[PDB]
Amino acid sequence: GAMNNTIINSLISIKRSNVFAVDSQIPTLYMPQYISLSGVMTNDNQAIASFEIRDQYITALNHLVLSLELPEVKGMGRFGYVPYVGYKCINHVSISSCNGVIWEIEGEELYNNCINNTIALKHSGYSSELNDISIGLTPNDTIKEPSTVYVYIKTPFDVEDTFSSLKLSDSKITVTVTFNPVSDIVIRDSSFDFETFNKEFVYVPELSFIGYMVKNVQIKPSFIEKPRRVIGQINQPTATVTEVHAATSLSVYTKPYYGNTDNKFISYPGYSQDEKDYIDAYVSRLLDDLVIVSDGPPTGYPESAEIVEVPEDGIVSIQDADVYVKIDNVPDNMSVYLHTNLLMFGTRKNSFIYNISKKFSAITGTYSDATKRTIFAHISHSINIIDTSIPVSLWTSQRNVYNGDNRSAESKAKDLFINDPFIKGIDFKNKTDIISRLEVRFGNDVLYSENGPISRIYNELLTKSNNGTRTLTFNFTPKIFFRPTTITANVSRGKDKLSVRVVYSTMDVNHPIYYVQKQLVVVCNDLYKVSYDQGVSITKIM
Amino acid sequence: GAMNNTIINSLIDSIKRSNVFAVDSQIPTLYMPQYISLSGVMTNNQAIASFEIRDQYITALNHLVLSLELPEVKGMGRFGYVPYVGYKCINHVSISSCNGVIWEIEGEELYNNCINNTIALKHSGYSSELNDISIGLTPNDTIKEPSTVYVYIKTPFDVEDTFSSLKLSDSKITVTVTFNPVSDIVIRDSSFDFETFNKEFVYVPELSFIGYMVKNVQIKPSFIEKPRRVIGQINQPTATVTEVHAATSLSVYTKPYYGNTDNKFISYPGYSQDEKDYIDAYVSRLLDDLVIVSDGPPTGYPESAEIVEVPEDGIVSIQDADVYVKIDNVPDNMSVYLHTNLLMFGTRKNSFIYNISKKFSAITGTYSDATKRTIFAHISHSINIIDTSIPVSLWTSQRNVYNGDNRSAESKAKDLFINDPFIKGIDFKNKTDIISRLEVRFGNDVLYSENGPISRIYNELLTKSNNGTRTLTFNFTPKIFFRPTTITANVSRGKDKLSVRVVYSTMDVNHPIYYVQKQLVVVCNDLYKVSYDQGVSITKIM
Amino acid sequence: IKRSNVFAVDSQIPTLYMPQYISLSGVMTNDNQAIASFEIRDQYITALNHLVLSLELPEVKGMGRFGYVPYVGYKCINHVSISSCNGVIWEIEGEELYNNCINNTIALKHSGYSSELNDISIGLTPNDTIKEPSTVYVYIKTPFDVEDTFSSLKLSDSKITVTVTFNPVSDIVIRDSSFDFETFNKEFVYVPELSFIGYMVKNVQIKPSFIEKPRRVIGQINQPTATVTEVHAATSLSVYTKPYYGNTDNKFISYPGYSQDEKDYIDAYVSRLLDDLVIVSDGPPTGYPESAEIVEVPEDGIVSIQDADVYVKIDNVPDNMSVYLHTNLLMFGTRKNSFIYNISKKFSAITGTYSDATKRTIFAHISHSINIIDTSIPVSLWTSQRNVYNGDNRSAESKAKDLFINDPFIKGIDFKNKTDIISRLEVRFGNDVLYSENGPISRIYNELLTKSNNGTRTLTFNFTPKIFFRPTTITANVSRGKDKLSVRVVYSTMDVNHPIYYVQKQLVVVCNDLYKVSYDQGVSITKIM
Ligand SMILES: CO[C@H]1/C=C/O[C@@]2(C)Oc3c(C)c(O)c4c(O)c(c5c(nc6cc(C)ccn65)c4c3C2=O)NC(=O)/C(C)=C\C=C\[C@H](C)[C@H](O)[C@@H](C)[C@@H](O)[C@@H](C)[C@H](OC(C)=O)[C@@H]1C
Repeated sequence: GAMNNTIINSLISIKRSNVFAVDSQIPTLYMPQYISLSGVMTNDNQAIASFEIRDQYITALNHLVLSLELPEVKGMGRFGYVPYVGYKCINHVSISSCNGVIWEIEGEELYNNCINNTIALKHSGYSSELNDISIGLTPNDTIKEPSTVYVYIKTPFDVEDTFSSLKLSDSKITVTVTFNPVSDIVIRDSSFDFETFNKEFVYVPELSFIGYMVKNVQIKPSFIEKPRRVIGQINQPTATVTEVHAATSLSVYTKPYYGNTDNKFISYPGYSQDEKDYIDAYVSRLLDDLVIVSDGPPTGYPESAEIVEVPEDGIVSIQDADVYVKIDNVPDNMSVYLHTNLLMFGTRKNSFIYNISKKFSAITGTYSDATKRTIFAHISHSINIIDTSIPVSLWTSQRNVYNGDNRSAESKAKDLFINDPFIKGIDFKNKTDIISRLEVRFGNDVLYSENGPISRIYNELLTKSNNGTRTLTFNFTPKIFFRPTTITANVSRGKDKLSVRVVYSTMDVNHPIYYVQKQLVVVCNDLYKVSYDQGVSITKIM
Repeated sequence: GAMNNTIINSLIDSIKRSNVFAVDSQIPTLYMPQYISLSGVMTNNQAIASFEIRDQYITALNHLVLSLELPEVKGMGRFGYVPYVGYKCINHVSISSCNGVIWEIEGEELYNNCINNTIALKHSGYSSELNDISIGLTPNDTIKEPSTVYVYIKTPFDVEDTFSSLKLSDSKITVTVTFNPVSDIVIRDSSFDFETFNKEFVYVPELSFIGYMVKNVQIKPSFIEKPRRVIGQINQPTATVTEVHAATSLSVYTKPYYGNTDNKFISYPGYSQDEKDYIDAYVSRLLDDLVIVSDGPPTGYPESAEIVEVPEDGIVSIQDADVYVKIDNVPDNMSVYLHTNLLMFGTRKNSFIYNISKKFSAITGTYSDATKRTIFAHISHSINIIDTSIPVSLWTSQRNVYNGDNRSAESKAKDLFINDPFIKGIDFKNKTDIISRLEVRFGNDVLYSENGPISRIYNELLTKSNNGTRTLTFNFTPKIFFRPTTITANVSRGKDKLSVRVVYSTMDVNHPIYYVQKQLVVVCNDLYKVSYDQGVSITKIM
Repeated sequence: IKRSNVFAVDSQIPTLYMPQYISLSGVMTNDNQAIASFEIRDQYITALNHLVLSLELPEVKGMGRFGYVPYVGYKCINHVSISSCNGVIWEIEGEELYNNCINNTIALKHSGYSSELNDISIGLTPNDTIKEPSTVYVYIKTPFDVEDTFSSLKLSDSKITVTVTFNPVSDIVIRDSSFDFETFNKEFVYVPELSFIGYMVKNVQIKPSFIEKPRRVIGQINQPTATVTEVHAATSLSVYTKPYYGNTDNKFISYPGYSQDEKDYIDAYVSRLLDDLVIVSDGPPTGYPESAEIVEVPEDGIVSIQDADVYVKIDNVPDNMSVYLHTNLLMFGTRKNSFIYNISKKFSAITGTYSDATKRTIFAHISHSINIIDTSIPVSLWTSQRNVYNGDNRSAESKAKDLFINDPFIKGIDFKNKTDIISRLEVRFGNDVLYSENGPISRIYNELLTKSNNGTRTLTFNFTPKIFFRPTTITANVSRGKDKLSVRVVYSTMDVNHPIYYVQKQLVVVCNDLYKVSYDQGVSITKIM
């Protein structure tokens, strides 16, 4: 009939496993409930939220979600939230019992664990409404409407759902959330009254979790991976994690330190977070001053600026670099001018110069008589992600022989303070790999060494993530159903620590990014045993 | 050698260890799969397709895929299919045996179950060829070329492939598919001859499934989740699901009711389905009438229209709202005009007014002498997804004291009839969350209550979906291999019904969306036991 | 009542092991095809999985247009073979490895998918840098990765040799005539390094496993049949089409670069044609063949090319100049009294503004009917013997901008594999019809079951969980002649006056044969029969 004759003839003693039917096992009798709790706020006057979970009927819990009520932002100036605002709010999270800390994570590490989860990232705050830079005109004008963001606190209790869930029978569980200053989660200009905003802003958190009421629970001991972070000394290529006895993994990455700067940047693309989006935003900001259509030489620029009239030929020569500038519908009384030194950096008076005007090759557009502006059609340039990641301070630094920032006062007023706590590398997109070589030593012996980021490639492949780190995985054994595979220590032979040594690729000293400080971050996942005898407790595997 | 000495020494016995590097290859049940396609029996007012599966060699089946041959669309006017046309075709699907209905789903619920599946959605019809609004010029001009769409009928028999598959214990399985009217799956204008199209259109279905010929099948009873929806009365914040005895989940969402309207809308973005795409399409449609370049006052607009000449400063004042309009290359004989009341709403003669022209702040462009039209460069506006989702009827409703629709006859002729059966909320993107509070009661007692959509956040996280609903999950136990965890009823205490009560957000009476009728939809997944003794049969768990 | 514990689990003690990421430099050998050999012999390397081949791409200096094919790393691979002293354990053809990784976005990005690598860069001076040196990572997906440590290739004190055969550099490069490929081909050398996750296992308990080995068969040019012989235990059978560009110079009018969407391919083509399609000139335009029919646009704006009307309106046109439309830019016809495929007719509206400063036409909006097929027509077919007309009426400037595309993994008849050219599929086991279809329902099931947007007409026989079970296979009957799989397709009929009708097709049939992995006295595989 419907089945082909060749198949029916091929089919129509050996022990065979049933693949078409299964005995439906009766599970443990339980009832789940989505429980939300309001916390206790406390105040370096850091904001701390405490959530106490104690209920006879709450037998187990998993899937922690922290909601945050972002207030209405009213006033004058430019304002916007950092992408994934909710995760950036978190400085530290700790789940503890009467016997102490059961599990804890640093804000950045929780974000790193959720970077592959698109849904969790969108929930935490990723919209044009939240992340684009909105402007307030009147002192009562609404810049940002109030919104609620949801931060998924990924814990090891979620790995195998009910099986991995944190059991809390006859024990009090306290979820403590430490918040980063509101400065970190906000991108604003000088016009914005941050002083008042910081005073008026208050974190409004509410912890939600999936609670389980289990009838006659059969609690058995489990294993947990607890992350440990070590941040090296400023620009130092070495960091050491002490007392390493049973580690499942070791992650190594770099972070920029903007202490020597005012955290002000020329441009920000807002919601659009692609590398091209960052570059286009920068080009757009520079173009206002780069090509000027004026009646006689342009005014409102520093004496230091070298604004040159574009010849009939269209080509302007800034040293070896040629810039083709051709604007249409230019009035008979006006000429086309090019700012030949918009941003320039040099450590010596007659040496190499890093000039941003030289990074442009062709600028075409049409002058609008109605709006008295220049509408740019096509731009041919060599601007990179690093250029957009240079803090304004480094252009006007003492290392610079030249003035540095030759932009108009109008353009300089549009600069934005960016204090994102989770920036990696030396650029906003973490594009540039500054680690030339990695060395990992377990005790005094070399555990691993690499010249290329092959550990990052394996991390990206194995975790199915596009934003991985140089990670050394020691556990390839299935989680929850097995005791994780760990590096075994030998205290007697001094093999009880992990020492990381990197070799940073050095930059040109005449390039402003050379002066961006670096920090080596080393993350270690230590193995602990969860014991439930007389309350919940953890014990370090040694 | 290749392995580091520190590792070699660390390893080079007493404890019992599970083999993680090898496994005993289990011999499976002897079977042979086959992709079987069947032509059905068409019945009619609603189109019904019946597919009879009766074969001794077809032991089990799963993965139902319904194919649909869409005809060539010839004639005059604007025409396009709704996105994911194939799913929108479906009104109801039912898999039944001689012992009755085994499993059934409402068209919208099948779509909601597949909303996270990008592949299944693309297969059902998501292309510029199908969804963009094409125009026919001559009565024989081809608007749409014939195409075939594939609708994946996701059933509980697919969860664990061969293990979950529907077994055919020498029984006749009848797959019944009820189709929605062709009006629902089509977006057209007044120019399109729908009358003839509706008469000429016929659903051409073909049911495909993966059939399995199993040698010596060992059938065991299984469990199934059957969905049951309840739609509450027009503009009512309550709905009750009766005879709830064993439920695995409960979903709650809103649907708009467009009965009081002609289902006509000003704009549609076509294939491009982003929120910005919907907004841009609307702005584009309004701009034709909003800014006019004419020799003297513009003509072809109602007497009710207040078209004002743009002054030398460029700013036009519509009450408190200021509109900056500056067009380049305007001929000496012509002037720039702004329609100050393109679309307006009001309930009283001298109260608040919702004017779409006020929603604009800046309009810049250049007049093209060659095409005699205005090419808009940049638009600064406050137009939202709700504005685009307002049916034209509401602008010209009796409630409105003003005329309402002050557009040109040209613009009004371009309006499109949208009858998508799966619209949620009050806008085309289901952006606006109109549920301010949710209350779910099991009898007299409150089972669950929320002020924020935390149940929607959990649904989105747990299902890895970007388009979730406020869902209460009671079953966190692995499917197929276990009896699902259900909310247990108490008939004696009157706890055998689920009552849902919402608190809708209060809107302004001078805003046309206030008059968009709402309907509360509550979906319940009831647990049933699949019995194979003397044919396939289902029994409600009570 | 007896209940299964769903809230707790006995944490099983695993096999004592220690993993290590091991990288190895190979031995290069030279139809003078480049071959890299990697010898893995270590007493302490007990097992291995997750093979990643790194490639150091050199600095490209010189003149002309140059760019790498998307996912350059995968396209470099012609064949990969993992073998022991007992012979080949597992092997795959370059295209099949790519097809197995097409659903993996991460692996694809690693192999080379960037604006830096895939956009078409231009070199102006003989020392100008076209492309900066870069390193690409190719994930060699093997059956040893399916269940991580459980599926891993065990090395029972045996020598494992990973052999990688490389495709010519011509395949992975998109270049113009201006680019000195002759010198580039001589100077280019593949620089590979094989990485894998090695495992040192204390007291390993090796048990025999099962492996699926892919076998492809390519049919003769324009033959709708292909047969896979000695089929005894197959888990799946994939059927697809590949274009053959032997009868062409592999030159194409346009390429979109990094932007790989269907619209991106179309927009790139429209952009290339627009330079010649609408001309603003002082008197009739020059520099075009005599065959070209460039017509002046009337005051009305509408130009009539037969039944097709083209609205052309350019702003700020000088008083001494007029707007001209090329009414036959690219045309094809088999007879002088037949239907004509004219690319100029595929346009309905062209609007723009003439820039006096740059002496150029800046196009604002284009209304056209150009498709993915149009963008996939090799230039050779426009100037084909079958065409009674000239064919390519473009300027010499436009013709010089054409790019040589030799991507080895092109499927169907278009660059996006959009057009389905199989009207009917017939699969025969022996001489009896095993499966037959009129629609690509096997492709729909493949796309659904594998969660891939780029599937093939695949017949899956194994729906049993991998590694933990012996795979379900189509059982053969040699006595009844049922020991071969014969595929017969019916190609979808195309119009003879459309240039794409002349694209030579090749039927590709892939069979996954079941083998048993034996570890007694070294690693060995045995074909299940
Ligand atoms: C969701 O499907 C599950 C099925 C449960 O019901 C049973 C009765 O049917 C099985 C089928 C059909 C199987 O193929 C296996 C299986 O291959 C199996 C299993 C199973 N149960 C196990 C329990 C433990 C403690 C360890 C290993 N286990 C197992 C089970 C069952 O327990 N595992 C093994 O045989 C081997 C050799 C190794 C380890 C495999 C890891 C531990 C699993 O893949 C694990 C991560 C997990 O996915 C599974 C244990 C699954 O269980 C859960 C809760 O996730 C099962 C595949």
